[PDB]
Amino acid sequence: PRYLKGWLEDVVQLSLRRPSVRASRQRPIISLNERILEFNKRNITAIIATYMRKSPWGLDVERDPIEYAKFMERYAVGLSICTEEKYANGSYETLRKIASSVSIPILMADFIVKESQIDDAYNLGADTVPLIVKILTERELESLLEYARSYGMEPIIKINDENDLDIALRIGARFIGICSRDWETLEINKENQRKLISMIPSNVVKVASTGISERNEIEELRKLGVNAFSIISSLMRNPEKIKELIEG
Repeated sequence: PRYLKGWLEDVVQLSLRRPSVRASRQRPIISLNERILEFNKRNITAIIATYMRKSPWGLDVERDPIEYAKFMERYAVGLSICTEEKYANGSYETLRKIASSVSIPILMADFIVKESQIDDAYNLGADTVPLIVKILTERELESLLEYARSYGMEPIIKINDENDLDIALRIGARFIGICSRDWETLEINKENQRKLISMIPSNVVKVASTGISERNEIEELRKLGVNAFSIISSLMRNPEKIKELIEG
């Protein structure tokens, strides 16, 4: 991985040591980026709902992952499930159980740093993984993009700045996540996020990560060409906020 300090240093070292699983995939791959494009055509607001016990940008919530998942299956364009252990208290088993219970696309939200983690995602029933430009060398990044693709997965490439973006385009990303949050300094910059978005080809499927609380925020970003929205904390706390976000 890249030259890292902070908690990112430690979580990348943790991820390197993640034991791989032996499990058989049940479901077929349900493409997340494709369902986004389907939601755009149908003119339904495409919201990616996240399940995450713990974060550094909010408070821990303990809730039933199955009741959450089944509720979101009615509204969300896809489901992100944090599987990172130390800082999110997430789990491979929770992923497997949610995947087995719902028929919407599933993102395995983790720090993907090695091939076997993509093996894990696949074997547990996830449809895609994120790849984080900040964290991986351009070489690692290209390699894991191809490796995921060999399974029929299209990873979402997560960018934060002009350099991340350029590199994402350079490796040929078709599915980009634009984060407003700097992860080391934790600071949200929406002006930066909008600039990044304006600089991405119209045919890349673009996901804006949540400085997103309002419908008219969604709408402004829809106008700017954003395809889907990732909204983590507020849906973990108040799952019903999602319907008010898809509808008036």
